[PDB]
Amino acid sequence: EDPPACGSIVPRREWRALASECRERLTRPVRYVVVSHTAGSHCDTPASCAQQAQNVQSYHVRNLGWCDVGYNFLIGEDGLVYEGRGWNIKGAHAGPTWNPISIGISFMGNYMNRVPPPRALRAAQNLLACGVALGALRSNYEVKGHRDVQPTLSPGDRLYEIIQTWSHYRA
Amino acid sequence: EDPPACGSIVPRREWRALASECRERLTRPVRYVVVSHTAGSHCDTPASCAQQAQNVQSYHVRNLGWCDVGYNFLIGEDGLVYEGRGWNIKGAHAGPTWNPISIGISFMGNYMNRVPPPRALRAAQNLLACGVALGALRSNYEVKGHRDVQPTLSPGDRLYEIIQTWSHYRA
Amino acid sequence: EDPPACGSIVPRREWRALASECRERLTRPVRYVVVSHTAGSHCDTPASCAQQAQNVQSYHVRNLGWCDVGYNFLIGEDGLVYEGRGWNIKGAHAGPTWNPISIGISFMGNYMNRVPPPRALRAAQNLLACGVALGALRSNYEVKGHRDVQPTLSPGDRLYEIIQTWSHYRA
Amino acid sequence: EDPPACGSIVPRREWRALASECRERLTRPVRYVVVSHTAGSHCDTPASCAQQAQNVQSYHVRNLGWCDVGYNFLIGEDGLVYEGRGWNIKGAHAGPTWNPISIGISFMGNYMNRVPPPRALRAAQNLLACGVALGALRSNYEVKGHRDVQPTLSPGDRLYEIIQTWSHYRA
Ligand SMILES: CC(=O)N[C@@H]1[C@@H](O)[C@H](O[C@@H]2O[C@H](CO)[C@@H](O[C@@H]3O[C@H](CO)[C@@H](O)[C@H](O)[C@H]3NC(C)=O)[C@H](O)[C@H]2NC(C)=O)[C@@H](CO)O[C@H]1O
Repeated sequence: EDPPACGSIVPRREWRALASECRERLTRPVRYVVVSHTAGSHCDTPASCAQQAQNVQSYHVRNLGWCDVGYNFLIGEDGLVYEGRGWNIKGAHAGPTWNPISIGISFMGNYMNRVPPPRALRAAQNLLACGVALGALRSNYEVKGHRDVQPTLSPGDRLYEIIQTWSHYRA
Repeated sequence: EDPPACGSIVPRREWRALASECRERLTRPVRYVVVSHTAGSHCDTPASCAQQAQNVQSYHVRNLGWCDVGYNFLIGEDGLVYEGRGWNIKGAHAGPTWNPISIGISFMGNYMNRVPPPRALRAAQNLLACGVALGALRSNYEVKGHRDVQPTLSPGDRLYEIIQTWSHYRA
Repeated sequence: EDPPACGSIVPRREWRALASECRERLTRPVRYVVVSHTAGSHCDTPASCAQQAQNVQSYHVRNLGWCDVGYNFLIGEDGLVYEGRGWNIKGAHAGPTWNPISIGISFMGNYMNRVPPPRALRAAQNLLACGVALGALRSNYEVKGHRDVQPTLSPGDRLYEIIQTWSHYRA
Repeated sequence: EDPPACGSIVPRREWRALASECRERLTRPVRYVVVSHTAGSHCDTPASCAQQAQNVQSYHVRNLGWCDVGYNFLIGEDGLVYEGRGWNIKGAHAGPTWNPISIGISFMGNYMNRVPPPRALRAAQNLLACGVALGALRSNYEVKGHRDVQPTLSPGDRLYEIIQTWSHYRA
């Protein structure tokens, strides 16, 4: 297996995820990381956030027909990172141009009129940091916002502002 | 001189901790980690676990007259690591012959008849990987139960038999 | 993909190896590889080398009471590789710290004053490429000399000199 | 349980040992003694031997990151006995199974080709009677050679040849 490490990720089974059915693999090492917000309900507790990860994947699978939840990872306001498709399966979160080359991470909540908690922001930079040590993320990765790659109000005005402060951020 | 990738930790200020007055330092890199429990109330949300961290620091400072919360780090059932004395300052968890040469991390609860949740064990484990990365812990660090070094039930029968299965455990 | 394409290993039965009794397992992909030497005599032909794998095993099972020969794999100077405990079973070749997290491979002979023949060094390097192909070793695994983790002269001055050269050597 | 001032053992401070960090205890009376050699360069003076004792500890502590030199006592060709981990701390000389139930004395030098001088042999035997008088060793203790418990050339051929004759040896 993988003795409980990296960025404290809540595994798929722990948030009661329907089994993935995706097979498109992503080209390690990855250059881009796109940050989006789900624009759904936000939660703060491990209990409420697992239920939300479940709810997001369910909308992507039962309704949109996708092979699994779109994002490679979801960040809850509880400060935990939720495993979506992982570092190896091409996501689906920023269109055909970016899905095969960037890793998508999504903040659960609407951040148009709100900001995620520091802990959520920590879990997120931390998550990327742990990407690098695995080979999934190339040490000198670039971070784009959803707006920057596709006409979307995502990840929200207030969260978008913060994303720009980040070091690895490109234009 | 390696200061990158590693874990997220709720910092002192975020859990509204009274300032530390401790000043004696540990010698890097530390060889031992001693795991304990607080035999106190458990908490399963970021807000409830901050209150709890606070109640532990409180009792150690206001009642036992220590310079700060006794432990170097505490773990919450919410899956987050709470900062205590940190990697560099000598804790006050395991007696006078062990405090000078070890990091003491304590799970917040009474583990005698319950096990902490996977997210807790996961956080505790990343934390240790981090200490190694930062160079605060020897690469071949050794994990010990509180009871292995002091006469006590800490960290509780259940959590005790769990940590015995840890890669770094050495009776 | 690229169908396996590795493995010219003389199996247990081919060298007559007493049945193994060991049951404890390694978890793949393994990260470390420890190179040792038998310090005993060498062999330079198939029945000759097959004779030693049997002696070496006899010494570990009969004289020390172990469940099987210590190494995961032995390297004869006939240029063949001999199945030891293999890729999945915990060896006994480099102490309680490294045995559970490494594959021990030992050159049959004593390389303090001499080197193993090119054939032998190829058999060894090729064996490792194989381990990676099978997912039994981390693509970025590390090669340590026995003396780098245990107090011994193993694997002999000259051979130690050679492995320090290997791509995956990390002292 | 009488005196005496048995054994003229050179204390750690006198050969300038680095502070030990070991804390695991041996339970007295210890039933076994394991004889090894350091397989290295030898010394025939109180001056060079104190130096060799230093080197050996340096290897175990700086290269191998151990809590102290591995043996409980070291015997020099100068006819003296250097304190290692002493009678009460569990050594790191012959593996997980024998370390907790034995005392490991080691002769400084390589004895595959030479026998150690009578005064080294005298130091060793007296060391052992001493352990019995203090009650650290059972009066009926058994002497095993290093190669009899772990795969190794240690204690070297000629010396292995000698300890096999000893009153307290046991197959
Ligand atoms: C994975 C997923 O389904 N995510 C959904 C979120 O993307 C969605 O946020 C809203 O997405 C829509 C686009 O699908 C954004 O709308 C577009 O905005 C542009 C201008 O920026 C406009 O020109 C488009 O016409 C408009 N299209 C639509 C349908 O509105 C919208 O601005 C995003 N709003 C926010 C707050 O992110 C949320 C909305 O609840 O649902 C997710 O499932």
